[PDB]
Amino acid sequence: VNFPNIPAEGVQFRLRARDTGYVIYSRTENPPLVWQYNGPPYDDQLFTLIYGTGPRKNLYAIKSVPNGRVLFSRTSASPYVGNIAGDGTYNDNWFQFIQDDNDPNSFRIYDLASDTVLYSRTTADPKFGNFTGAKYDDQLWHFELV
Amino acid sequence: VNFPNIPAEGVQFRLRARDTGYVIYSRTENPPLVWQYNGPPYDDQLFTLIYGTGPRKNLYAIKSVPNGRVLFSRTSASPYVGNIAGDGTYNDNWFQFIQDDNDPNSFRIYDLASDTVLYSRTTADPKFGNFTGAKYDDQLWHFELV
Ligand SMILES: CC(=O)N[C@@H]1[C@@H](O[C@@H]2O[C@H](CO)[C@H](O)[C@H](O)[C@H]2O)[C@@H](O)[C@@H](CO)O[C@@H]1O
Ligand SMILES: CC(=O)N[C@@H]1[C@@H](O[C@@H]2O[C@H](CO)[C@H](O)[C@H](O)[C@H]2O)[C@@H](O)[C@@H](CO)O[C@@H]1O
Ligand SMILES: CC(=O)N[C@@H]1[C@@H](O[C@@H]2O[C@H](CO)[C@H](O)[C@H](O)[C@H]2O)[C@@H](O)[C@@H](CO)O[C@@H]1O
Ligand SMILES: CC(=O)N[C@@H]1[C@@H](O[C@@H]2O[C@H](CO)[C@H](O)[C@H](O)[C@H]2O)[C@@H](O)[C@@H](CO)O[C@@H]1O
Repeated sequence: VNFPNIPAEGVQFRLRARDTGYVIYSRTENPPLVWQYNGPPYDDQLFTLIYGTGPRKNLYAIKSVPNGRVLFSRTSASPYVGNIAGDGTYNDNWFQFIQDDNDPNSFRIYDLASDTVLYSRTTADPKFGNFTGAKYDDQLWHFELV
Repeated sequence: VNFPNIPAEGVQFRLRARDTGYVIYSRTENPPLVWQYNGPPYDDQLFTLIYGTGPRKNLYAIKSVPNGRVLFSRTSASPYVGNIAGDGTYNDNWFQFIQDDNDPNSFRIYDLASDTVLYSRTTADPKFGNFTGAKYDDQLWHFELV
């Protein structure tokens, strides 16, 4: 089931992991360019959605506020999660927000092109990334409105 | 996770529900045109897949062998599950086969356009149709190669 409370198109938000409490950031310099972060609020943690239409209905591009790049999540090449210019030129720029089966207030950030979800954990490296496999709680996110 | 054993493009199969053992048929006259059936093998139960590319990567159109029409699954008008000519002209002609998280040998027939899955049951009317909601066993299918 698609997450029923997706931010209106163009509205700004942070993406905060339910369990770790870390947020996603997206910047243009100093790798990792897209990763999780535990610390103060900065602009590179702010995103907006472009709503998919036609074949991309129910998918969304996740655009960085300060730099305008959109997120990607892929299994083809490192870095697996990153950013790129444009408004969703590539199929791996398109995400589905899938509500959790048990917790109605959290969702997985799912990528149809790569069949992956994003995760945030405090255990093994890489502590942030994408994953094709079983459902774990570390894959659960909130939209944090600003 | 996408079902790991999806039939190769053009390969013929029946879609059989894991639990009911019923199959999907797709005919050109007499509503319901697409429904479930318990009985001998007949040609309007035979399908092939058209593989999606680009924005339809990991999606598939389900095409009738005898009549060439593809399935659709929608929530906007009746019938909700039906068929239409072409090779997947419309967005709701495109399906994802999502492996069950508990039973790796079955999958859901998921529609991205309508956020629904197909089900087959012996309980309440309508006994076949589409559904947006919790994961249930009557939503689980097999590819039955012929
Ligand atoms: C101080 C420092 O090196 N922190 C690292 C992070 O870098 C910070 O990330 C935030 C994200 O909003 C912002 O871009 C800051 O300018 C930047 O210094 C980051 O690189 C992480 C990666 O795991 O490590 C430290 O936390
Ligand atoms: C054509 C090419 O090699 N471009 C590289 C980029 O690769 C594209 O990245 C997008 C991201 O949405 C998508 O994965 C495409 O399939 C892929 O070809 C990219 O990797 C950048 C830096 O990440 O380098 C090249 O520009
Ligand atoms: C088996 C294994 O280590 N696989 C790696 C992934 O780890 C899994 O990640 C999920 C994320 O939801 C969860 O934390 C599991 O417990 C863990 O096994 C992951 O690190 C990816 C990153 O690319 O690599 C392997 O697939
Ligand atoms: C109340 C009702 O009609 N719910 C339907 C669902 O029924 C569930 O079925 C599963 C087995 O699949 C199990 O027996 C549950 O106890 C039962 O509630 C189910 O048929 C779905 C369709 O997948 O929708 C119905 O509404």
